[PDB]
Amino acid sequence: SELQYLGQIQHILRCGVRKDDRTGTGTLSVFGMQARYSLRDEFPLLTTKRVFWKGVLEELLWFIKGSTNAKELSSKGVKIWDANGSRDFLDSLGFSTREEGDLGPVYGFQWRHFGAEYRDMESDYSGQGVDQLQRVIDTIKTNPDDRRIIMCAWNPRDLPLMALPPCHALCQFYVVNSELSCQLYQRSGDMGLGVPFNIASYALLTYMIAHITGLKPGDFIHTLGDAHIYLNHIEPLKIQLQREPRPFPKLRILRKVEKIDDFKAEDFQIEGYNPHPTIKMEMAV
Amino acid sequence: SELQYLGQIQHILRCGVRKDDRTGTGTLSVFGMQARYSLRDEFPLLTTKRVFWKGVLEELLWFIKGSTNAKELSSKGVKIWDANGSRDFLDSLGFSTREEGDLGPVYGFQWRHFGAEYRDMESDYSGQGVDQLQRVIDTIKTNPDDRRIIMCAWNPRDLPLMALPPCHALCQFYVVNSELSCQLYQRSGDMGLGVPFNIASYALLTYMIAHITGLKPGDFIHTLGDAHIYLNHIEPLKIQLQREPRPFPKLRILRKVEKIDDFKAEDFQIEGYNPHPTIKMEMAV
Ligand SMILES: Nc1nc(O)c2c(Cc3ccc(C(=O)N[C@@H](CCC(=O)O)C(=O)O)cc3)c[nH]c2n1
Ligand SMILES: Nc1nc(O)c2c(Cc3ccc(C(=O)N[C@@H](CCC(=O)O)C(=O)O)cc3)c[nH]c2n1
Ligand SMILES: O=c1ccn([C@H]2C[C@H](O)[C@@H](COP(=O)(O)O)O2)c(=O)[nH]1
Ligand SMILES: O=c1ccn([C@H]2C[C@H](O)[C@@H](COP(=O)(O)O)O2)c(=O)[nH]1
Repeated sequence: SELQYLGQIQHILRCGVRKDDRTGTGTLSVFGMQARYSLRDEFPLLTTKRVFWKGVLEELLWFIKGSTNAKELSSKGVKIWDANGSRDFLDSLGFSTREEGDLGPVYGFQWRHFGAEYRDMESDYSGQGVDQLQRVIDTIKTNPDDRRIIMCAWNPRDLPLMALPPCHALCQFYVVNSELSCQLYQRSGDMGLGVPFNIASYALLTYMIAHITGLKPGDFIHTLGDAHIYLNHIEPLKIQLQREPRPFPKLRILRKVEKIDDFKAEDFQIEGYNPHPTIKMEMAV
Repeated sequence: SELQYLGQIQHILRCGVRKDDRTGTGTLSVFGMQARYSLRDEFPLLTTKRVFWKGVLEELLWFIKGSTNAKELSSKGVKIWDANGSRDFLDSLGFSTREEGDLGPVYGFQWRHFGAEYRDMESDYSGQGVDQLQRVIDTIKTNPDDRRIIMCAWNPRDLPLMALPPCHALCQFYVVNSELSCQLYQRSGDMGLGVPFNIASYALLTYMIAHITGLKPGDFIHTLGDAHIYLNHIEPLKIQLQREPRPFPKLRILRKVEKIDDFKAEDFQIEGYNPHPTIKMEMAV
């Protein structure tokens, strides 16, 4: 339920410790958290504040396509990766010869081409690397009892080439009683911005795979490493914490899709989403 | 084979007529020309001057992508369409409300969405209009004897909205004895600047389609309408006419590609290209 996220917010504000970070703003940090969100007949889209649903959907399709180019996501009206792909950010990391928008071997590259040699965002990687996403789907179809259905985005070899190392670094799938469940290990959680995106993102991915594999969505287990609240998010989150949460919406898939690459943005519809007003929170770059 | 291009240059300088034009610089003009460039075991990339092959390749991928945004091609390091997409140029055509880089319904829009109503360069046109490029490839696969395999970019209805109406306006494909040939009708030919680009551009496109349909490249027939030499190109072309042509290079495709949209710039490799020094020639805007 949504009260778990609000309970995590309240715990960090009350029991978190001051901690510096890569950005300039400090954080209130707590290490080690877990929450369980039901995917059964509902979709975990937060109601205590309006969540950018098109950003969640377009970013996930952008992941599935294997793209590491922020221009392709920004052309869909979703600018969440424009900052980490800007010219100044890439220059601050030493990527002086890299084209703007090239985030490096990140989520999209590691999901579909783990092990391939990364050249640039415009290179052809077809046939190179491990296709973790498809092997996950095939293992679910052929062996639901397998305890190794894992898609890992943390590539220690490719870390120096990434503009931002993967925050949701590893996820595992689990099948029992015709239910598909998903657990995600998030090494770093921006509780105000990224965490609501990531919870809705991997719930959507579980809905996609369950739709293809003929399973029913079960639980989404959100495991956090450094769950932190930025200082410039303390007052906005204190406002969100005073809002009464409303029932979760529902996710309807409008057509029968066979391959995860065939999913289009027009195939999904969120029903019954009545959130509180949107709360603007700045990104720490 | 290259001697045909040089013969046309020499023919325009010797028998061309003085003619004004839309730009400021005059021209030496000749109406009605034809040349045949063999694509068998060679690629017609001119040797009497170094041709910007990266510009030729990136522009075609930009055409296939259906883009009409000069900014998207310019971000690849190819500024050949930046002039006709500038703010001052669009204002001189009355396009005071157009965004910069929006060339209007041009090659990329007409190849993939012929008949759709053009909004702007960033609008989604997927599913709208006639996909001439794909219908060409499908017709070749299913009926090579068809005499209607044509991709036409000249749309009289969309002409007032174009920053520059298509110069290579119509192309036709032809299959016999498992050989794919292509003819281009170019209504207007900048013999010094655009024509060497256009010849290599449509030769590369024929290599792409033959690779997709499993055919061998045959001939490229270059038909010119208003073949003109700009005044500020007379001395540069007189220098090029003194250089001995060298054997054509070869074009190798590095992987088996199934759909023409999957082609990336890394999949192509020019081998044996030993051109004469580069000859700078200004563009007439
Ligand atoms: N410190 C930090 N925190 C993050 O959450 C991220 C992300 C992922 C992400 C997730 C959401 C947003 C975001 O700006 N969301 C907006 C939606 C509207 C918008 O895109 O402007 C919001 O809810 O206020 C931006 C980035 C990528 N990089 C991040 N760096
Ligand atoms: N008068 C006129 N002539 C043209 O050739 C065009 C074009 C297509 C085109 C083709 C090639 C170039 C061009 O600058 N080519 C250069 C490459 C190096 C460069 O970027 O200057 C060359 O081969 O010398 C520029 C524009 C678009 N608009 C044009 N208008
Ligand atoms: O999907 C994402 C992307 C980014 N972040 C946040 C977590 C951090 O606040 C910041 C990245 O900082 P590093 O931990 O890499 O220093 O981005 C997320 O929570 N989820
Ligand atoms: O692929 C191309 C694009 C442009 N041009 C040149 C021909 C003309 O010199 C100019 C277009 O001007 P108008 O013909 O519309 O005046 O561009 C070419 O030769 N090939």
